[PDB]
Amino acid sequence: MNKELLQLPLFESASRGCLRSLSLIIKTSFCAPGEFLIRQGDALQAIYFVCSGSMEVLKDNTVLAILGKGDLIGSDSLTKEQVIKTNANVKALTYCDLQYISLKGLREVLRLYPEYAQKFVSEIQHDLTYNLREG
Repeated sequence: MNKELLQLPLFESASRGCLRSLSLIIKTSFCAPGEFLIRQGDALQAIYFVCSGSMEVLKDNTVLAILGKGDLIGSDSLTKEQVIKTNANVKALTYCDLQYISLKGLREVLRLYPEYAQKFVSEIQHDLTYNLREG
């Protein structure tokens, strides 16, 4: 009993073959305490998942987003696939490990898996923790 990998049901619910697909384009992102991950207007191409630690986006003198372990970063509507840029600033409060991948990378691999893939864009909401919108 513990934090299962199904944080991303797309692959965890796929044959290791898909995970091998994602792995073909798997990306790893890490943040440190007070570490700045994004700066207002940054380009959003990948989505990240936090497994442990603490992070938040700072804007308007206040944290525009407050998330912790298991949280998710990125806007929803992965089916609309559009240009999105974080208008706020991202700063990891406490050392946290984050896993991310290029939306193009995940969809290609999943492309190999059309049923689970087409479902991925819609299945994401099952994990969507924090929706980051542009501007």
